[PDB]
Amino acid sequence: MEGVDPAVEEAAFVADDVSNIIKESIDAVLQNQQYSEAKVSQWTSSCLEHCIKRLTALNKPFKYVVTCIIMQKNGAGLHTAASCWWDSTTDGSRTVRWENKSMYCICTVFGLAI
Amino acid sequence: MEGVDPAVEEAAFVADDVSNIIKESIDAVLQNQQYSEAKVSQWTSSCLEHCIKRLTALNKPFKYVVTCIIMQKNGAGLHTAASCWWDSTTDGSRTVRWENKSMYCICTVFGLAI
Repeated sequence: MEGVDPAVEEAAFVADDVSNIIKESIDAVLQNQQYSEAKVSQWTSSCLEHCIKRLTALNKPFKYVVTCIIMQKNGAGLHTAASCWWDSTTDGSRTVRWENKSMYCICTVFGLAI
Repeated sequence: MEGVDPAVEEAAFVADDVSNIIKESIDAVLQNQQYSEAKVSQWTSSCLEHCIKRLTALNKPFKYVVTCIIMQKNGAGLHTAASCWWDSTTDGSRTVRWENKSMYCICTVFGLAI
């Protein structure tokens, strides 16, 4: 009763504004062409440019970061770590996990308040 | 003519001040105890706290971020992506890759100029 695994297991709860841009971008940055390993990483890189470029067009918020991590297969181990200093202004961090069949792609948009 | 693989293949070229703190921290955050899978990720998390806490003691620079990614084994696939908005003040990004025998641990310190 599955067949396909499309955004079946999304992560975090990003705002509507950023959630749509980032996701719509993956939809295009990943569906634009066929599954290419050379693109398996470049994909998300283009999304980052297609996420940042869009956020600038919308200009809201102002200061925002766009990072993502590619999860090759399911058996592969992936773990990131990050401890930031003090900065209430630059606080957002909204991660999302995209999935299709097996390969997973996580992308987090950091909505920093100026 | 190898035997061991300790920081054999370091990444980037972080400043002396941050390079020592971060590395000295891994040395402790990873050598403090025995190799534990439960700690394989918590390790770098403690380093992040032992990196951030130190940077505060040194208070230089001021605004700094501390993130890291764990590379389980060598066959496992790991890829991160991040596109940030405009901000010349918050620009540093210095990554380092630690290695011992097989498991790799990357940690990047973001030295932001206030």
